[PDB]
Amino acid sequence: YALMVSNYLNWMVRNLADMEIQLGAVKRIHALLKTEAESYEGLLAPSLIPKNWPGKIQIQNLSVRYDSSLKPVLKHVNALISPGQKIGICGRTGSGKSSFSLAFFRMVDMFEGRIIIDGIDIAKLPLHTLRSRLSIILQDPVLFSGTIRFNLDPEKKCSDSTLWEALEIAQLKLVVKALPGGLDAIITEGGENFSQGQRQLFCLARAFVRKTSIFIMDEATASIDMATENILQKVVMTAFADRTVVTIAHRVHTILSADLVMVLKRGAILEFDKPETLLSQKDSVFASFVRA
Repeated sequence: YALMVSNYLNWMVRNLADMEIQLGAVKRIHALLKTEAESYEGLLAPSLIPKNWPGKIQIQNLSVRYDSSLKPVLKHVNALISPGQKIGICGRTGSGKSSFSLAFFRMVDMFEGRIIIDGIDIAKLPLHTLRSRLSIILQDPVLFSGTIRFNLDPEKKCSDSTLWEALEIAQLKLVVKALPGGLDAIITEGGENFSQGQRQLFCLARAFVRKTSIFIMDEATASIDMATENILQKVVMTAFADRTVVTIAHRVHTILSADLVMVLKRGAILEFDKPETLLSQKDSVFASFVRA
């Protein structure tokens, strides 16, 4: 045993050093486990929520942040939106107009204000129910690996025949029917087998599949060429007629046809009226946006 002690000592010390090096990994795992979690329960009673959900949206003294210790990107935002009408949001880059779209999904700190949608505040509502009944499209098209069934309706809540017309709206049915897999064509990582505009049109049909009236179009036209942008916009307007379209757009020429245009400067609503009367004024900032 005394002969074996000399081996056992260095075995113990080397394995102890390796053990502490490897326990650093589980320390990092628990440190990432200590990240705070958003509440998904919802203060509103699940049975009190109606079976179907939206297009009217009421905004009362909204002001949102990203952190508690941060300057508010929006300051005392207050606006009423009629059901079914089309809203074109514009503002200078750096005025925090992008957070206005995220305010409807409770992804920003609503430290004051209240978003009343069809008589129901979103803050009381669960996050899953809120984010399951609102449509939204961002700058870049994020396509996930799998079939067009998985990209368009991953939960398989809608039938395939319901998916066919949804794909028809995006004008990609020629490509998808021409694809070797039929509708079972495999999208690669990020949709590298499609062009950029094609991926964005995929995202549009993906948003149509949920079939809600509130359709938020957060600067989808910015990354897409104008020729595809025009046919995309007209098929959006036809596909979402009864649907309420709140369009956050970086360029005002797209939202020239909206019912109302909101102009944001440093988190404040300068102008809330129709584009015709707004463009009538020479000193209006939206007129400067259109001219420049």
